[PDB]
Amino acid sequence: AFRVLKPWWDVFTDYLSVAMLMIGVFGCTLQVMQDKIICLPKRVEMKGLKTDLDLQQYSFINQMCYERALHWYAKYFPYLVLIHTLVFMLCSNFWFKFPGSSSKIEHFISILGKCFDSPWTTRALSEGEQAKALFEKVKKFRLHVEEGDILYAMYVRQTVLKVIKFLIIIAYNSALVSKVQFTVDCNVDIQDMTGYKNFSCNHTMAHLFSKLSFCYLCFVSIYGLTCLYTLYWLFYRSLREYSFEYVRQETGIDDIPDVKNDFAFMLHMIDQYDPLYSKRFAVFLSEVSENKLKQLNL
Amino acid sequence: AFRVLKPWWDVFTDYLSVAMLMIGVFGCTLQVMQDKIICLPKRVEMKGLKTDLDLQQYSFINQMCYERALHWYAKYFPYLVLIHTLVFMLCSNFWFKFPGSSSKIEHFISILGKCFDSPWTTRALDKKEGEQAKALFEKVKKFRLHVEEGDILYAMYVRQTVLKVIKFLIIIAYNSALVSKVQFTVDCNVDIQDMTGYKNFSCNHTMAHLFSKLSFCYLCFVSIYGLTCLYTLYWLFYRSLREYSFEYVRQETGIDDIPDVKNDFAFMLHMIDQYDPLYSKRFAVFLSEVSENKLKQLNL
Amino acid sequence: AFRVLKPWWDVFTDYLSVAMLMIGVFGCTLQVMQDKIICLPKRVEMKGLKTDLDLQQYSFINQMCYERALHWYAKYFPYLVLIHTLVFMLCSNFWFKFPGSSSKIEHFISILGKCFDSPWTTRALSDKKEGEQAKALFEKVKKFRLHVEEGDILYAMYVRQTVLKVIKFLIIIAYNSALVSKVQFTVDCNVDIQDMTGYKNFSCNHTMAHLFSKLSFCYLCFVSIYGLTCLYTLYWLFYRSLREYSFEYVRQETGIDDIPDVKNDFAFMLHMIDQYDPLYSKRFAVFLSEVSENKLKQLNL
Amino acid sequence: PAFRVLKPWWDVFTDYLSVAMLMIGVFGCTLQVMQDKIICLPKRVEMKGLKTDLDLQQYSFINQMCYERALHWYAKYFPYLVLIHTLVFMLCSNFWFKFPGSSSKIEHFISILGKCFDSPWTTRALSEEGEQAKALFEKVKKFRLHVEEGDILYAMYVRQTVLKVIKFLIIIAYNSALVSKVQFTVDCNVDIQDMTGYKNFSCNHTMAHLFSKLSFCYLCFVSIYGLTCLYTLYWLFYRSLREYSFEYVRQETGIDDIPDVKNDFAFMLHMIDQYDPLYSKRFAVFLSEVSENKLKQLNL
Amino acid sequence: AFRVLKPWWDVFTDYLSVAMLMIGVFGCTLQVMQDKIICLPKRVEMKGLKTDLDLQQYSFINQMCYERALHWYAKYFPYLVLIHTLVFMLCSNFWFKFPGSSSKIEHFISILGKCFDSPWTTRALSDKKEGEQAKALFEKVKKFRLHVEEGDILYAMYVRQTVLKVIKFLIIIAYNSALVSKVQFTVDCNVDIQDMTGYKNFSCNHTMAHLFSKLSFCYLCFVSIYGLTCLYTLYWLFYRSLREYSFEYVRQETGIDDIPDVKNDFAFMLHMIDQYDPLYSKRFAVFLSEVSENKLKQLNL
Amino acid sequence: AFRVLKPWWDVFTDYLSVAMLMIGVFGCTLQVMQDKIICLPKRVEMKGLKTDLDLQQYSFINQMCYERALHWYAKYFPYLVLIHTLVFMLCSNFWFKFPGSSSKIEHFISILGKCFDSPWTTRALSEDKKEGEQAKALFEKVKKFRLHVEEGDILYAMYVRQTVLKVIKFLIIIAYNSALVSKVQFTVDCNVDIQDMTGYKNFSCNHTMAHLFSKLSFCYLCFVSIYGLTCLYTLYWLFYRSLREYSFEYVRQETGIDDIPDVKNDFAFMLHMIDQYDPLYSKRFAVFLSEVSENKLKQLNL
Repeated sequence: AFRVLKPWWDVFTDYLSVAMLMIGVFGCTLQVMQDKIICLPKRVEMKGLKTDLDLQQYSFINQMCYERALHWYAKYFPYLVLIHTLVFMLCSNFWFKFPGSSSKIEHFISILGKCFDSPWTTRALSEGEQAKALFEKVKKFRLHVEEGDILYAMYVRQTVLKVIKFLIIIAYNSALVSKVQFTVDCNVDIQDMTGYKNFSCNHTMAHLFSKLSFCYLCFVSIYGLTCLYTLYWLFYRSLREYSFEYVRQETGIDDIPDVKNDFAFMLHMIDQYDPLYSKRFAVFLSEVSENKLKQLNL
Repeated sequence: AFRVLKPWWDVFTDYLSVAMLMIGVFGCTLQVMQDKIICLPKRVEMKGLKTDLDLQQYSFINQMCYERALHWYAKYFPYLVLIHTLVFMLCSNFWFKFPGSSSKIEHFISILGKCFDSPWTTRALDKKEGEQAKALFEKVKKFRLHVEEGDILYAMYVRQTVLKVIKFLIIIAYNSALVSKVQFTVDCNVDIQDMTGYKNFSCNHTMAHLFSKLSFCYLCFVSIYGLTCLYTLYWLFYRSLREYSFEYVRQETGIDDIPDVKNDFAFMLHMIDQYDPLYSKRFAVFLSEVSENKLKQLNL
Repeated sequence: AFRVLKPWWDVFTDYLSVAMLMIGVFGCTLQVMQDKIICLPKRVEMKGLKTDLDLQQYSFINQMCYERALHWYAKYFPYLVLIHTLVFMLCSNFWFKFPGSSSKIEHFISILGKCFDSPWTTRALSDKKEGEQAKALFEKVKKFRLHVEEGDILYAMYVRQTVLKVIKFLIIIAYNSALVSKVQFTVDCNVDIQDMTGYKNFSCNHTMAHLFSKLSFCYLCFVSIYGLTCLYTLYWLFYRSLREYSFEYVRQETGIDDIPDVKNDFAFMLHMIDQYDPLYSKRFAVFLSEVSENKLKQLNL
Repeated sequence: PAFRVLKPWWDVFTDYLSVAMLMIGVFGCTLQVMQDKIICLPKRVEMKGLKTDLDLQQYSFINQMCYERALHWYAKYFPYLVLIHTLVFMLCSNFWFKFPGSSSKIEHFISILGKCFDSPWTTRALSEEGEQAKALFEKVKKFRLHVEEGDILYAMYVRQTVLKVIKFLIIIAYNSALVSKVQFTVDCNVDIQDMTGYKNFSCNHTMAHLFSKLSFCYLCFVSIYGLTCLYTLYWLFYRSLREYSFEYVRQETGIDDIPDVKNDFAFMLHMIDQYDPLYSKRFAVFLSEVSENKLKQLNL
Repeated sequence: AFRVLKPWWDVFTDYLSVAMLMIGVFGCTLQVMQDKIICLPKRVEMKGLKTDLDLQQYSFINQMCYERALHWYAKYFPYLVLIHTLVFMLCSNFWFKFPGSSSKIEHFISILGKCFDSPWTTRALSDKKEGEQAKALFEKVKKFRLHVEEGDILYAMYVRQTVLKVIKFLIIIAYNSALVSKVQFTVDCNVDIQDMTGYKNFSCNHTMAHLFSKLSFCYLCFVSIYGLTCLYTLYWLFYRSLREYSFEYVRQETGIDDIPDVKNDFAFMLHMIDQYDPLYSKRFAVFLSEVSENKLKQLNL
Repeated sequence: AFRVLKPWWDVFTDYLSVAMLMIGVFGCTLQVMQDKIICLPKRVEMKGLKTDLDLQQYSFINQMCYERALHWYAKYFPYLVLIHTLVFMLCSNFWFKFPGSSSKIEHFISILGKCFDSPWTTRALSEDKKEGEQAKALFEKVKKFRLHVEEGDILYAMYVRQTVLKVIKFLIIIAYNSALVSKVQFTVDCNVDIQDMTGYKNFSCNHTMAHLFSKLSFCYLCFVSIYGLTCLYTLYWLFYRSLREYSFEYVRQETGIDDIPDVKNDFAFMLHMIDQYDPLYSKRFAVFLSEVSENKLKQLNL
């Protein structure tokens, strides 16, 4: 369960996150494969040129120039992708779970389920003890939940954190992508034990990392666009008070009150999945149905 | 139960997509498990030639000519086929998982599945059956009232099919365009003279002859896929889908008072009647108030 | 499940297909695992010859001759087997997953399964629910017979698929027997790479020659058996009017001499289900007599 | 499953032997392509070493040539024959479950026996309803009309063991005949002189002394299998299978009115009594008219 | 189910056999990885010595001396251990399978269990449902007393299997003591390959010569312990007269001097079972006297 | 099931045994993976020395010195660790699976579990026919068990035997492990007589995985040391409380029923073991041991 509070901008984000994870794991796999750098000593019929270097001196040169000339971005790109995917997924999961605010969600889901299976909605639009108990417990839930600010402000905090993390990711990926290069000009001072001073190196997974970087940049661009749209949606209509106006006109009940804060936010969240549970809640919220039920009882 | 709303074209295209995925992954896995390019210098009884090159200079030349001589298509073909296969998969399944387009579909399928085991159909042409049938009538009436004005369950289908058609066209375009560039032996002209001593090289691409065959197979499969998509698009345009005609049904049933439904209900009725051209008649039975009149007359 | 509507051949050939697939993949296990063609230059007590070649020139020569000398059949043998096995598996399954050709299958299977367990079957030859149960199954039989007794849509596809399978069997035998003799162990390689290696003519050995030849012979045997089974089926479909069925012997045995003789698609499916168990036909024909309707209405009232 | 009751001791013994043969064959195949098969050196028809002056690929060429030009076909393709024959034994031992003729009758028989296996009427009548007992009876009477008409479910079990026995005989024949050709040191005389420089070679087959012991173990296993097959063939012949005699039941029961059946049902009774000797006694009680008449009289 | 019938030595020998299997498989899995032989030619400031041999002549020498210089015991140590361990496993739990050997044990276990908790035993030692239960107990007691008296089918097999285990012990310890000194580190390989390598005498080192040695000792030790247990079993099967049972102490303790002596298979089974628990014997003996039947008949009325 | 009958000192050792097993397998795998001894010849601007040895000469030298230069501890430490851990596990899991002394265990567990939660227990300690009948049956089961168990001494000798065996094993382990721990060193000197085969007589060798073993060795000792202490404590517990006899003193005073007897022998030892887990199961059992309870149930039957 728990999928009812999932607007269209919450499964798309999960798909984007899993795609980013796939990109990162592919990058790490390619990192572990291949021989990485390859360096040769620069000198500054067509017979070959004899460098006269042992088999271990090549390994020494390659290892020294792999951590002396390559830019720090070209060596730790998949790791950064993995870290950012991890933090995005954790931020997505942290809001809902919050070990200490989940019960308010499970009990609310149970309330929605019970109000969904009630067949009295049809009669109201135009076993009594069970309904009375349901009304009493719904009143208890209202009085218990309608007070605090714990389901709106922290959602905004999550979204703002996501947007700022995005802005930073775009910021430093845009600049540090022209430094992923194929051929580099390693220049070290190992002259008394190798014999050569200037070496030219050829990083292998350069173009592939450039393509992966472009793909990752586009995927984030879409993710940040989604999060920015959500934040703007939360900050141009002020979804803190819910006005039950159309329900009153299209239902006939004239005693429909308006709820405020967290319950209003949860109603706002629900309507994206199906704009019909508010119908059941409005029908169940009237005090005249219980009056008629007890009048019939007597 | 979603397979009912899946005509033959949308199982044939699904099998085509699966085959595309398998060929693409085969190519991708074969690419790595191979020695790739191999280059040698050019000298522009028999006795061998002494090049006097080290063991690392060979690797240097190989991995330099790999990215300085080979065409971009010959290197990233499995990746392209994987990407396009993934788009094709998440281009036809998107019309189901979009929020706001799922509740109507599940309600429709529930009503259709339920409106099959009703004795009234047999009797048309005991307390439980009457109340259950009345509940079915009320549910159908309210659902019809629901899906009558907001007609977003059909434009998405045409849009996605058009997207598939245009993607197919471009796929064919630049696969036929750049399929003759996958050659076996190539010439590499890189300027590394003070490092290795040779300026001109001749290279062989190990997987050049296999990639051509896989490209041809992919071209054939995508051509068949595009032909199916064009047929579906044509079927979606040769007569209005936002209306239905219970012409012969009313004539052969003698209940000629049922109105002709339109918009989303009509379109899904067109889609479903292809799978089984009988269910529509069942719906007719549970769209006439005359059945309710018979029920009330029998009760009263 | 969907196993009753399958004669012996349709459960025999199936095994062959999977067997074929195994051979296919088996080849693919080695075609990329074992070391491929090995080539040496040719110069046309005992002391060896110094060719004076590096270790990369050897790889160059090997993978150039591998594609400039070997026949196109010796390299792609497993892939053709895999493709043909897959397409046979597809053709044999173009029977249950084609909208417009599966509704009748499921209807008939469900009706047969529910009718075989009906008590009226054993009561005919010597309650409350059974009344309307038998009634409803009777209208279901009536509507089914009025439904699937006009067009042979589902009998015109079995013939099509079997004919295509026979044609493909012929093609496979033809071209596979044509080129089975070109898989050779030792070959000659005449490529003009002298400015880069110094040697013009090479002699090569293809590592997987005998193994491919033996696998090819096994594949030919399997395909021949497959084609013989398909030929038997084709002969089975044309030696009488398969589109008509007569309820004569059942009437003689039982005594209810009023069940009509069906034709077309339902007759075809009844023949198929008869090729598996000669008991279903009678158990269903007993629900086709007007006298049975009279007995049912007398019992109910 | 529900078909596990048709397994005498020898059938399960043969299954265990066959899985053991498969294990040996897969072990042999695993060792086949994991080592270097052959090692060949040229022959030259103070102590110092002698230099061949051969490259590192001419050794591979020589090894690969002499491996398929000097080794007997038995030493190379040994494990595959073991796998083929184990697979064929597995197939032959089960070619009477999948045939439609035998598949239907076995299922019907097991269903009838299972239905009779949970009938409290038998326990009540022996130790100390209606339609279920009555209906089960009518099935039995017609059951011994469909089954006792020909040799279908019994002819297979006698026509397959003969094939198994003959296949065992031929296996022993050409496996003992060609076990002395697995040599360790062999000679190779190939005419490759203008390419390598040496004409005569001496070769060692690394996996020679192990294939001999594997062959001996395989011969022992197949010999035990063949002894089992001969035992079951003799058991199928020393006394008639087409007839079953209800002899001891008459003395141990006293209800001397049960007739004796023949043919496929007789063979099935033979096998089931070879199984746990408790199904026959339970099933025989549904053949006496006395119990049915008593039940009818009591009910009416 | 049948574990209650297993005395201590059965589980002890089972654990020992499992340990033998463990060490054998450990030896085999160490051999598969690192087992090899290193051979060098012999020449019967400081500088190194040049042998002037390629990388293939070393492999030739190694794999020739590996089978012309190593004793067959060192080559295959763990395979024999595995074979013998499997033989011991099959020898154990052998008499449980060849005969029926399922009813004769399970029924006895069930009767002993339901005789253990019979309230009549407690009533005597200090409705109709109890009467019929006791009658059933007595009648099946007599039924098995008469039925099983046919020979020795659950007794001779035990002696046969113990004897076979003892003989396996004797032979195994014999030839493992005989050959344990044939495993060495350094060996001399005198093979005649002179025109192909140039060297006639070689000295070779075996990798796991000091390992297979130590393991062997451990293995031997385990076997030794095994044998002792088996010997004890033979002492138990040879000293006590298991073919007859004598109900002596019950007569003096209870005073009801009418219980007859049981013999043969039931005597042996009681001798075996009383080891697990010396209380089931008296519970079984209670239901063997005619006075108990007389009391049962009197109470039934 | 087998949880209540396990004091804390029998679960601390359970954790320690698995810790030792994992350390041993870690050592074994790190041994099988990495390279063994590496040896070089000795010569008993700078320029390198050319030994002039082939690639198989070096393998021969390494393989011979690995066995002619290394002390047997540095060679086979981890298998000793594994053997001793397995022996400890066998010792600790002995009396649960020894025929002739295991049936009593589940009999006692079942009886105690049955009488732990019964309405009659609550009713009797406060001051239907089915409940009375089941209580009566449980009374007979307890009465027969008392005579079934309260006569032998087999479940007490085995416990002390296994504990003393574990203690002596711990002593031996610490003894020789401490003795042979300074012989696991890094650089060793190899002196083999091969002059006609390789050309060099004296070699110097380095054992690759030496220091690591030493580290592991110390860890092992610590665990064993702790293990020993635990065993010692248990060995002290058995020999100072007089575990043979059990007194129902506290139960009588806090319940008032002055007819519960003092049990001895095997049953007393089992009660001593169980009350070390939670000291109220004894009360629930003692409820089902009073003739007063039998008389009360007999009266309530009427």
